[PDB]
Amino acid sequence: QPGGGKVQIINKKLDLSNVQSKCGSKDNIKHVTGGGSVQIVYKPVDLSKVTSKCGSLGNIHHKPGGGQVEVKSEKLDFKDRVQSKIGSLDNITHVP
Amino acid sequence: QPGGGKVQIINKKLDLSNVQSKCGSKDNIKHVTGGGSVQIVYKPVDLSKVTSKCGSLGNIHHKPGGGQVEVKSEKLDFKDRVQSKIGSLDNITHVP
Amino acid sequence: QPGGGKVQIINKKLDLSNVQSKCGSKDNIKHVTGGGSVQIVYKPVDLSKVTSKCGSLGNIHHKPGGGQVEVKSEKLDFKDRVQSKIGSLDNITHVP
Repeated sequence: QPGGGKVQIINKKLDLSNVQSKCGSKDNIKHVTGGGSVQIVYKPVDLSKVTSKCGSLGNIHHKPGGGQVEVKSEKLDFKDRVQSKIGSLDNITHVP
Repeated sequence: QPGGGKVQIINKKLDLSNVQSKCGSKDNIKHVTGGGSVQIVYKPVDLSKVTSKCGSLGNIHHKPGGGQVEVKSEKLDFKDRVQSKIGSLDNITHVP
Repeated sequence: QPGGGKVQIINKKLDLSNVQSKCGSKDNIKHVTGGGSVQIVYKPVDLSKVTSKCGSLGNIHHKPGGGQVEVKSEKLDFKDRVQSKIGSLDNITHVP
């Protein structure tokens, strides 16, 4: 079985592949962005505990402040070029 | 069985593939954006506990502040070009 | 069985494929956006517990603030070009 001439031109920007075989796993692929991404996570956890045993205690003013997560983005320019220029492509096979 | 000439031109921007075989898994593919994405997660968890045993306690002013997650985006320009230019493509097979 | 000349021109922007075989899984594909996406999740969880044993306690003012998740988007321009230009394509097969 003689082979034939194979020509492959591959031009990808993002090629994310997962090949598994009997692999127990969690979440696979997530948060894929071709351009520009902005991700903000805001999970303040509060465990401020006030305990009072036998006795008295005054007033409680539990007033924490909040975060100020601010993002500016002005005059952004992300220009990508994954190209391939070929003047001439020949693929000739001779199997007499 | 002689082979034939194969020519492949592949131009993808996002190629996300998962191949599994007997793999127990969770969520597979999520949050795929070709352009630009903005993702904001806001989960403040509060466990502020006030406990009072045998005795007195004054007033309670439980007034926490809230977060200010702000995002600006002005004059954004994401220009991608995954191209392939070929002047001439020939694929000739001779199997006499 | 001699083969024939095959020519393939593939131009995709988003190619999301899942191939499984006896794989127990959860949610597969979700939140796929060709252009630009804005995703906001707002789950503040509150467990503020006030406990009072044998005794007295004053007034309770449980007034937390709310978040201000704000997003601006002005003059956005996402221009993609996944193209393929071929001047001439020939596929000739000779099996005498």
